[PDB]
Amino acid sequence: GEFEKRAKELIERAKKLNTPAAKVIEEALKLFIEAYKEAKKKGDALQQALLEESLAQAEEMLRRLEH
Amino acid sequence: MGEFEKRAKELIERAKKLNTPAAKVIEEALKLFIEAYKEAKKKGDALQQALLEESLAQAEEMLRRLEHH
Repeated sequence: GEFEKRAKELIERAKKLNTPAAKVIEEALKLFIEAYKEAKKKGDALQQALLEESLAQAEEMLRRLEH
Repeated sequence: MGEFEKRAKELIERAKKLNTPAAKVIEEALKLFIEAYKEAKKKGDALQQALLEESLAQAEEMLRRLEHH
């Protein structure tokens, strides 16, 4: 799904930064990938939406670090 | 209950008090950290435990930042 792919793009961006804050974001993103698969299998749209918002905020953080 | 989970649960209560989507995002991250840390402990992965301890530290700093509002 698009979630996993966007999250993996974000993971590659975090990997390029090579700092503890970027490692923390990378780990959170791996966890979100697994969480989002579980929520989809669960049929939990609320948790899916929560994880989409997490992805948006993690990406904004990555952007800031990339500045 | 382990000391990591206790630290994460206190941070989860503070995030619930903040009641904004950023705080809800942090709350969700902390729940996932608790489960990740239990798994890392079972595996004896000291490095992953340290990464998760740092994640908890950074999440708490974000929560602190919000709480001065």
